[PDB]
Amino acid sequence: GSHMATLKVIGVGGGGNNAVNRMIDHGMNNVEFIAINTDGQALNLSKAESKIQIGEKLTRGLGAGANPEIGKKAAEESREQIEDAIQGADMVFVTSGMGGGTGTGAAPVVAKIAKEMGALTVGVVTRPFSFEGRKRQTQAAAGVEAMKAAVDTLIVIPNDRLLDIVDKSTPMMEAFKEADNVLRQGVQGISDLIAVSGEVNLDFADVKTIMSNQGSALMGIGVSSGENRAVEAAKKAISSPLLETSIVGAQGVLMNITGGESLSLFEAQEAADIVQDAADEDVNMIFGTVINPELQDEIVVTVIATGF
Ligand SMILES: Nc1nc2c(ncn2[C@@H]2O[C@H](COP(=O)(O)OP(=O)(O)O)[C@@H](O)[C@H]2O)c(=O)[nH]1
Ligand SMILES: [K+]
Repeated sequence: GSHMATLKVIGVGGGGNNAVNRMIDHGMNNVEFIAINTDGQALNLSKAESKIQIGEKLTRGLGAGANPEIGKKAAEESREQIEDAIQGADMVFVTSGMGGGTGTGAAPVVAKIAKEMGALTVGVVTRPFSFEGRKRQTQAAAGVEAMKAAVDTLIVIPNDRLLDIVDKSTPMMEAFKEADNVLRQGVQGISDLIAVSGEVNLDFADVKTIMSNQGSALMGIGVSSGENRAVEAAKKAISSPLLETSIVGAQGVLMNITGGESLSLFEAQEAADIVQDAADEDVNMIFGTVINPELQDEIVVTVIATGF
């Protein structure tokens, strides 16, 4: 029979659950969301179908007060509830803001549980703005390292990079949605990859081969049309200004190209060469293609890059 991969997204702490709420608002089908927090007031406002309040004995329903040991102990003491919410997932994305008490301490525990439950486990986490100061940055760094030890693959977004994509008036929430896009489009690209049978078919086992026990990762999508569409879509897929880990140095890549019946062999090679050239390495590519005739002149390039 056919395989039906279960994808879950888990928000851990305030920033993580913020990202979950905004992704739910944007709309996202066939993904299950789990909200995990110490802060009962925030959790009450979560849109997630599955909510886990952790650490109530430790915090009396408050946040962790910037103490990552409390976040860690809260998650460990709710291990069974976390296991029960995860059970059945083939893939888990853990999103969290590093530098506070709950995200920094609980997110690596959640990631460890997911991996021990058999899920392919991806972290997507932020580092604090420099204006939040050195102690927050240093706590966040310890969280990042703990995440790296617990996940299969880790995507880090330094919040300082948001200062590169705003003008003096861009609302903070609009900036936050740009960071959200990294996780949302990564999840959606995998979901679409699994849902469709491709002319050159990639599936969840190929995702596992590229992401399992790899470390840093890049996940990107590019869309373009018209002249030079394949090159432009490929460049967009690999060129986010928000990432700590760029494409440079990638040694493994999963690339899927979707287009209409006009999709040419020549432009598929162009797109693949863009990614190889940018990595500046001998890349082990897993290459796929999907013909969607509903598409007209549009091409979509999806990239997952690892092996750094
Ligand atoms: N990009 C982004 N960063 C956030 C958001 N919320 C919080 N942060 C960042 O995440 C860090 C931890 O905040 P938070 O998740 O509320 O802390 P915790 O719940 O106590 O673990 C902060 O220091 C900020 O750098 C958000 O919605 N988007
Ligand atoms: K497929």
